Amino acid sequence: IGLRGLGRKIALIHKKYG
Repeated sequence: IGLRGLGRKIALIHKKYG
């Protein structure tokens, strides 16, 4: 529906802010 918010599946980018 949009973004994973915390970078869930996007966990490689997750470390940017989460």
